[PDB]
Amino acid sequence: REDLDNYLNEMGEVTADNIQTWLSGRILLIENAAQNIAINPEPAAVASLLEQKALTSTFMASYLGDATGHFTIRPDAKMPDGFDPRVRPWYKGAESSSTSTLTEPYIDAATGQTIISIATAAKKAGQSVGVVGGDLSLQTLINTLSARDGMGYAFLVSADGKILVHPDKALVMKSLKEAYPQDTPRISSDFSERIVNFTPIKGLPSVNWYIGLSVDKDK
Ligand SMILES: CC(C)[C@H](N)C(=O)O
Ligand SMILES: [Cl-]
Ligand code: NA
Repeated sequence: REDLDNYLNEMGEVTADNIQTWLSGRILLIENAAQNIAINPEPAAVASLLEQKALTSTFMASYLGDATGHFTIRPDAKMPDGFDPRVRPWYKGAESSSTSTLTEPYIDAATGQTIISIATAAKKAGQSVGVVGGDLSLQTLINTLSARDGMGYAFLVSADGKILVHPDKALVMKSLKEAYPQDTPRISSDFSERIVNFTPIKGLPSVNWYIGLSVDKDK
């Protein structure tokens, strides 16, 4: 059973790695967008950047919000009345960070679907010209996880125990206590008890997140 715990520790690391790497490609595009927007933040120039295929193919949309509440999104969408970019999680998140950040799941203003955002402040000579973001669907994150690995299921949880991505969408943004109340596994311990183990995801900007592996205790 030390042998099981090896395998779960080592699958946990291969999944924590494959996912850190999948995200960091995405993070770099958003950072490049913010860097590019900062070159020339005229709205025509911003729009041209957010329209390019590397962005429109990678994300559901990408956008710029600023402190006077200017907003550009591609693909373009009618936003609900008294939408304000500055109250959105991606904005507040990037505004309270000196690097790029990832949101926890929230409700898209654009599609009304459950999404996460990668966001970063666009800075020209120290000064801020706004916050750039890119949206990934909860289903996209469920798919990437399911594609990227053993003998049970992988899920994504914050250090505070908030379930972020779970193939059981009913559990998304439940805590571990609220999701597993009978016997509540702690992220404090490498292993729990259906044996669940937590690997920290190494080298994400701003966030302390884990891969949970959940298995039926067998094979
Ligand atoms: C639409 C976009 C700006 C972002 N997903 C939001 O919900 O605020
Ligand atoms: Cl526009
Ligand atoms: Na590598």
